[PDB]
Parts: sequence; C-alpha cells; structure tokens
Amino acid sequence: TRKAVIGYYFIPTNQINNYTETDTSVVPFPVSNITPAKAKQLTHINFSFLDINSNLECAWDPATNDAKARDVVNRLTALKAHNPSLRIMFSIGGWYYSNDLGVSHANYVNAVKTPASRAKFAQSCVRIMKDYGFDGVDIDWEYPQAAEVDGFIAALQEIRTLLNQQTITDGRQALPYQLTIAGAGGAFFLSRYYSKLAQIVAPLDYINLMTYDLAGPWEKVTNHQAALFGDAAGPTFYNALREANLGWSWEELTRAFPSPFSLTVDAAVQQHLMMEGVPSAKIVMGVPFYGRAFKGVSGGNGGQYSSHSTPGEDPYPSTDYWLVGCEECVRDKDPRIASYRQLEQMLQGNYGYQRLWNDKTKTPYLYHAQNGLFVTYDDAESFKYKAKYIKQQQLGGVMFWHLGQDNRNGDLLAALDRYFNAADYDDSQLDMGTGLRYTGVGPGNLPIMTAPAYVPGTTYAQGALVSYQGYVWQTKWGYITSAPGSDSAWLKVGR
Amino acid sequence: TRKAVIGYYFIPTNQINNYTETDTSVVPFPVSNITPAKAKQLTHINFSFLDINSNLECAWDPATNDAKARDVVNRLTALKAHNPSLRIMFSIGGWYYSNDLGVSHANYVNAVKTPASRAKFAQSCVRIMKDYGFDGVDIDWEYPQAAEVDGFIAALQEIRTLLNQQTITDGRQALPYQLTIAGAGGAFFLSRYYSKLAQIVAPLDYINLMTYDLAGPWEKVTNHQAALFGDAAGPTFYNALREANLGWSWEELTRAFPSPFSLTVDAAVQQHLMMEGVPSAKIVMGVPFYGRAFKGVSGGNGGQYSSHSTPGEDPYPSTDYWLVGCEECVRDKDPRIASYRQLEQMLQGNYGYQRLWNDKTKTPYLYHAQNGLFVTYDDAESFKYKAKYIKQQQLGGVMFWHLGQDNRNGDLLAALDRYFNAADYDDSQLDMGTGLRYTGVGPGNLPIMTAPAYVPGTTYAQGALVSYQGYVWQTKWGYITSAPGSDSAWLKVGR
Ligand SMILES: Cc1cccn2c(=O)c3cc(C(=O)NCc4cccnc4)c(N)nc3nc12
Ligand SMILES: Cc1cccn2c(=O)c3cc(C(=O)NCc4cccnc4)c(N)nc3nc12
Ligand SMILES: Cc1cccn2c(=O)c3cc(C(=O)NCc4cccnc4)c(N)nc3nc12
Repeated sequence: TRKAVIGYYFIPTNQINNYTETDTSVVPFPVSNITPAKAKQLTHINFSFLDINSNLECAWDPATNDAKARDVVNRLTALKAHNPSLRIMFSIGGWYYSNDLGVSHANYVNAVKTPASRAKFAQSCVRIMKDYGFDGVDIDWEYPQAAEVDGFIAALQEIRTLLNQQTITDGRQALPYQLTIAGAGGAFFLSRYYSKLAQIVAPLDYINLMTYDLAGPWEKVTNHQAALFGDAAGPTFYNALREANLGWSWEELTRAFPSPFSLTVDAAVQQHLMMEGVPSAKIVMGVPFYGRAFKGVSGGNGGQYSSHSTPGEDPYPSTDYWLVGCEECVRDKDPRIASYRQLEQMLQGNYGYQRLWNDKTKTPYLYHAQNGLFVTYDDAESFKYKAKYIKQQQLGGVMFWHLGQDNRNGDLLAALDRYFNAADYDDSQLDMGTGLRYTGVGPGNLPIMTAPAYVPGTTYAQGALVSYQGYVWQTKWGYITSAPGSDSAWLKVGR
Repeated sequence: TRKAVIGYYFIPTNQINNYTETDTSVVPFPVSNITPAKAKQLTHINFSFLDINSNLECAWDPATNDAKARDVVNRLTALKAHNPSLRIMFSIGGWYYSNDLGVSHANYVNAVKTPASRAKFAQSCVRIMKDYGFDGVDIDWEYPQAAEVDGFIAALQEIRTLLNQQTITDGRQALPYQLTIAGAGGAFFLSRYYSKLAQIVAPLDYINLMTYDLAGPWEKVTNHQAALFGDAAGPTFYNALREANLGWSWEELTRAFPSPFSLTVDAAVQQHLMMEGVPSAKIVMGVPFYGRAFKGVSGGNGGQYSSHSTPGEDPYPSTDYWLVGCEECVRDKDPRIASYRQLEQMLQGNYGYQRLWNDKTKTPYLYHAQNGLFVTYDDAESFKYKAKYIKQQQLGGVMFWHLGQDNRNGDLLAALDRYFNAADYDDSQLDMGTGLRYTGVGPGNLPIMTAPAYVPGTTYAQGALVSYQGYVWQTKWGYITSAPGSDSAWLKVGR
C-alpha cells in the first residue's frame, strides 16, 4: 500500500482575510503554488489551524472572514481533481492555541471532560468537516496531560464513531473520512500520555510524530533538530519515559528507557513501537521543511555541539537580524528559523555558508565559519535515509511542516514521492550508517524465544529461561519456587 | 509502654504424643523449663505449629493426641499465673507446612481464595483459640505470593473482626485477643507482598520480622545471619524490592531500593518503615537463639565472607557431623544449626573455637582455625545494639526463635528483658558503630522540607522545588507547565 505523504498547509487568519494569489507580500504561499504534479505527490493536506472555542466546539478563529475561508478551502479541495487519493484534512489546535499556556488550552481540557461535552465537541468536528468540504479531522493538542488523556481517548473514539457514520451516510467507502493526531516526537512531552498510546492510537488512521524541533536555541548546546540516528559526540538527554505512569518494574523500565539517550527520530519511533497495540502502519514520521539557526558558535566541529548565544525568547527579543542572506527572516522578524526554500537560496547565493553532512545523524547542516553560525535542517539527501527507514520499519508514511517552506519547484515533496514510488529510484544499497540506534525493549517488541515449559514445583536458579502462558520468562535471582507472572522474581523477556 | 517480647515455643507432634517433663531425650525442652521468672520476662509465647487442613480450616496435625495436646497447652497457659500480661498465642504455618513446596501449601492458597473460604477459615481460627485456651492467633504463611495477597489480607481482616467481637463477648478488654503474623526479614521473599504492607499490617497488633536466616549454607559465601548493620567487606545482594508491584517511577524505585545492598536487620526494618501507613510500633524485630555453622572456610578474616563446602539442602544429606563439640547436632543429625545453649557449651568446652566480634554488624561469630569452621549467631552482646535499635526506632519489641534454644539460665531472654526494663541498665552511650545503614528513601520516610508554594501558570526550570498538597516536589527536567501530582516531571522529595 501507498505510503502516506502528509503536508501541512498553514495560513494565518490575516492571510485568509486578505487572500490573494498574486501578491507574495500578502500571501507568501497561495494554494495556486500547489500544482497538479504536487497534488499527485501528496496523499493528505493538513489545512491549519482551526481551534476549540469557549463553547467547547470546533471553530475557526472568530476573526475569520467565513467567505474568504471557504474560498481558500475550495481551492484546496479542487486539487482532488488531480489525485483521487488526495484528502484535505483540517487541523484543530497547534502549539499557540493548545499548549498549556496557550490562548485556548482550557477549551481543549474542558471539551473532553464529559460524555455530553465529548459528544458536543465531536459532533462539531464532523459538522465543520462537512460544511467546508474537508475529508477528515486532525487534532494537534500539544499535549493532553495524564489526567486528561482518558477524556481525550473517549473524544477520539466519539469522533471515530461519527466519522464512520458519515462515511456510510455519504457513501464514501472508497475514500472514507479519516482521523489523525499530531503526536509528540520527543520523550519529554510524549511522557504525558505514553502509557495510553494503544488506546490513543486505536481510533486513528495515523499518529503523525512531530519528529523535529529536537534541538533549538532553548538548549545550551547546538544540535540536529531531526537526527535519524544518534551521534555519540552529540549531547544526550534525560529519558523522561522512565517516569511515565506505566506501572512497570525497575528492570522493565531500565531496559525500555536507557538514560541519558540520544533524542532522535529513530528514538521516538521505536518508543512508540515498544508499546503493545501500536501498529507500525499507523506511525507517520514527521520531517521539517525548515531549519533552525544558532549564533555565537565555535568552529572545530562545524558548529555542531557547541555553546551559542542565540536568544530563546518568543517573540525574538531584539532586531539583530544576523542570519546573513535570510531575507525571509526579516519579513517574519526572526533569524532563528528559515524555510528550506530560503536556506537553498543562501547556499547558492555566495554568503559564506558551507553545507556539511553528519553521517551518523544522516542530516545536513550549515556552518558559517566567518560569522560563527550553525543551521540544522533537512533536505532531499536526509530524506533518502528517512524514507528507507519508513520502508524498513513499515511505518505509515511521512508528514511535514509545512508546504509553504519547500522551494518553488517543490523539490522536497517530489523527493519524498520519488523515494516511495518512483521506478527510477533504487535505495537497496543505501547504507544506513552506524549512528546510535534506540535499543529499548518493551512489551510491543519482545522477540520470539524458545524455552522449556514451566514445571510447577521446580526450583529454578538465577537466569533460568522458562516458557509459560505465552511468554518466555527469566529469573532475576535464585531459588525460585513461584510461577512466572505471579511474582517479582520473573522477567518477561520473550514471546 | 512495654516492649513486646515474643518467644516461640516449638514442640513437634511426636514430642506432644509422648509428652513428659522427666526425660530430655524424649522432650528436650518441656514447659517446666519456663520458670516463673522467665514467664515474667515474656509478653507472648507463640505456641507452634498448627496448620490448615485440606478442609481449609485451622487444625492440629492429624497425628496429634488431642488429650496430650490439651495438657501441653494448659501447662503454658498456667504460666499466666505468674504474669497477667502474658499471652499464649498459637502459630498457624511455619516453613515446613506453608512454604511453596511444603506439604500443606495449597490449603493456605485455597483458604483465603473466596469470601466463604475466608469466613470459614477465620471462624476455625477463633474456635481453635477458644477451645484450647489460646490468647491470640499468629499466622506464619511463608509466604503468600502477589496474586494471593488480597485474599490473605481479607482473611486477616476477617480474623480481626471475629477476635475483636470475641474480646467483648469474653470480657477481655484488659487483655484483648491479638492477631500477628511472621513476616519476611529479607527483601527477596518480602517482595512478594511488600506493596501491600499497609493493608497487611492494619489488622495486626504486630508483624514479627524474621530478621534472621539472612545467611546460610545455601549461599556461596559465609556471612552473618542477623547483622544489625552492613559491613562493606561483606557480600551484597540484589534488592528485590525494586521489582515489587509498587507502580512507582524509576527515580522513586531507585532512591528507595539501592542495589546491590547489605542484607541486614536494619535494612528490613527501614524497608518496612519506607512504606506509608506502616507504624513503627507494630514492627517487631526477630532475633535468633541459634547459630548457623559452615565448614570448609578459609582464614584471613575469622571465617567471614569465605567460600565453604557446607551442603545446603534439607534434610542434611549426610551422616558426617563435623561441628565439633556439638552434641545436639548429633542428636538432631545436622551440624549446620546449634542452639545458643549448645554453642555456649562449645565455647566453655575447649574445642578450638575462638569467639570473635564484628563491630560493624554488631554480632559475634565463632572461628575454628584447625577445622575451618564458621558459626554466625547472636548473644547478649549483639542484643544490646539491637535492643537499643528497637528503642531508637520506636519499634514494638522483639521476637525470637526459639525458647528451647536459650541456655538453661535463660540468659538470652533475661538480657532482652534487662535492656528494655531494668531501671539500672543504661545504654545511652552504647556506640552503635559505623556499619552501613540502609539509605533508601520512600513515601513513608520522606524528609521534612520547605519550599515556596506551587503557583499555577508558572513555568519551572529543572531542579526547582515547590510545596503542594503537603509535599515538596522537584522537577526532573526543564520547562514544566504542569502541577505536581499531575505530571511525570515532578518528583516527590519531601515533607
Ligand atoms: C516554548 C516551547 C516549549 C516547549 C515546546 N514548544 C513547542 O513544542 C513549540 C512548537 C511550535 C510549533 O508551532 N511546531 C510546529 C507544529 C506543526 C504542526 C502541528 N503543531 C505544531 C511552536 N511555534 N512553539 C513551540 N514552543 C515550545
Ligand atoms: C532452603 C532455604 C533457602 C533460603 C531460605 N531458607 C529459609 O529462610 C528457611 C527457614 C526455615 C525455618 O524454619 N525458620 C524458622 C521459623 C521461625 C519462625 C517462624 N517460622 C519459621 C527453614 N526450616 N528452612 C529454610 N530454608 C531456606
Ligand atoms: C519544540 C520547541 C519549539 C519552539 C520553541 N521551543 C522552546 O522555546 C523550548 C524551550 C525549552 C526550555 O527549556 N526553555 C527555557 C528553560 C530552560 C531550562 C528550564 N526551564 C526553562 C524547552 N525545554 N523546549 C522547547 N521547545 C521548543
């Protein structure tokens, strides 16, 4: 089956209200930039962002011109003429609306509280989807806390129920309405809901892992924001998952969550595969179409893993626009993020940037030796490794933020489509390198193992292996007379 | 209030059936050896052992002569003439009956399994108590496994209900009927039920910790069977409590259960006090009135921490009686166990034994240089440090196995009674030494702390400390926007 290619289309309310396809100073990325060829290379477009209002219903920004919004959506749905598989999802949430201190966070928490709130919220999602012509619902709550997770589960299940209903009602079995979420791509936020991944993912068609922003100016050491594999020379991080409410023993937590660890794309994926009931076909790897830039960096390792002087405040404090060649930074008033489109133009614009390659992380980076700058980003080369990863691990596909940040020819999107689908591409010899893999073992990736059946009344020594009720168990100490499962003395090590 | 002093009177069935007080070759320790003085030094005698029959009721061994049994028990209860505080408990279980592999083990499993089985078993206990004139019920199931624990507790609760009713029905307000159990004194067995210690001890007057047999010939290195504190030079053990069914986080398991650790009496006591709802005044420290002997030991440290050639299976599987001077070893066909009485005569008898002292563990040991022998045991000296520990830790008192192993003068009993109740004994400057204490910190022994109150809406840095809902909390990583108790980021550290 065809791998998912899920690209966000983000447009702020002011750009909707003043939508034009002929003035890049008003709308930098009009829907017209999404050509038929590009429409054939996507499977989903995540239109974004809608919100949840104080009435606890799915809603557009109250400032939205409803006619201008419908017109933007129509331009997106017209693209389905070029691709019968294409879906225009819409996204509820995002960081600004839905983080703990965001403007609407309480409406997310309160919408999922009761069966009545959940039914009201869920019905509003389907009503919105139908009123505007969307093909599915994407929820980007960043992120439900432990006590909110069950309500969030039930809210998803309720949307699932109404979406399947609407599919039968509209006779859409050939392209059924879908439900997805944006999931945390790093252990710290993932720890909030990790223990309930199985029930979170069960009503989803996909969970799109936000496997980017794994580095940034808020950390004191420069790093790759989306390393596939780990680099022993790079910084390592506390494995927050070892503190999630899993109820596991010490040996179980220790062998699932080595700490410190390399905060990589592969870590986030394996961490999802470690839980029982999380199918790899539903995991979608996120990739960034932008880079993050640091100032004040020391040479030696090309700016990698170096101290830096980049502010972490939002918004950017000063007017020091120090990313040389980033005209787009001036428009947006921030030198710390630059679209791939813009970084490509910096590389070919003779500005003093050197493109380097880390063969552990399998990602590019820019070092500005004169100005002491470092940029972590992704490109068509790094997408080669991530695509082969997606194929090797049988993931559902790829997600990226966002369409507007690709270059004018859509090379990043075309690359992703190519690596999955082109007869003229062959990655069978692509060498995935020797970067650090995430080797945690959990209930969802226990190996098949073979051991004598458990004999009741036997006294087992330490390390003995025994087969019992569908698992292979190992003793942690000696003189074991208890049965496996029933006792602190046995470790489940295989199936 | 008086510390408990709980002595086991153990008499096998055949000594009952042939009971006499005029032939130490039939009955080595008849009840007449408990003089009025020694009765005054006891607060409880645990008559042992009764069982649970296949009808899932408390019962004597079927082979018991019931007339002879009533006479032995009447002799023990007559002792109450000399001590109105004295209680003749009876004990259900013991290792032989109730261990995983013991002859009656399934009866213990089945007795507690259902409401009707527990009601029937609890009634049988109170009927046995009243019919024979006992003052309370002590249950030595060694040991219930995790899945069995809730049923065990309900049964203990059910016994508590009947016993409290029976107290009122019998006018025994001044000496209420009591309920105790013998609990594990070592982490391995303790890990079976550790997580439910609170509800296990709640219906009990006392939990009698079997803080002995912590060394023995089943272990590859000779060691002290009842070290008060640890010796860095001694062996260390896997801390099985970190695998108990606690549901705590990795950090919580780690700071509570250092591993490996020194298997000591202090470890067991602190391990009980680490759990919430386990009051120190219900914790009783077991001590041994016998010693454990090893052969094939090497010099260099008086036989301590040496490899050895002692068989570990039971029964002793040879007729080689190598504990020289040990008369009763021959009588009992086992050179691996000697009563304190026998050990003292060996020390008096010129047999080549040197009495040595470990000032870290605060326990004596014998070294036999000629024959390569090592004996771990306890005496009136080690009992000073332990009695002072009992007072300083505000424990309930002391328990011991068993009365028939004291010397004919009752020196061990008298020593215990002296250290608790003699007006002219002063241990205020008894040096408790620099042996290793158990450092684990858990929910029932958190340090009192202060910290600024948690303020919702605040974003906390890593390592920040706040007070909230009665506790002081620390963030384990940075950018924390959630409240303590609602997030994996907050670690309970205090108050
Ligand atoms: C201050 C801060 C602290 C911790 C995490 N933070 C974020 O994780 C974050 C994320 C975004 C963001 O927009 N990521 C792109 C995206 C794509 C699709 C769906 N949802 C989000 C943002 N602007 N600020 C963010 N600040 C923070
Ligand atoms: C083979 C073995 C391995 C590990 C520990 N082992 C014991 O810890 C133990 C303990 C006893 C025992 O009887 N202790 C006396 C007692 C006092 C009060 C209440 N209940 C029992 C026994 N006979 N064999 C025992 N074998 C073992
Ligand atoms: C994913 C992401 C996207 C955009 C901005 N982002 C942040 O601005 C950020 C900031 C922090 C952070 O730690 N900021 C200050 C601080 C340091 C130490 C203790 N307390 C607060 C963090 N951990 N993740 C962060 N992720 C993001």
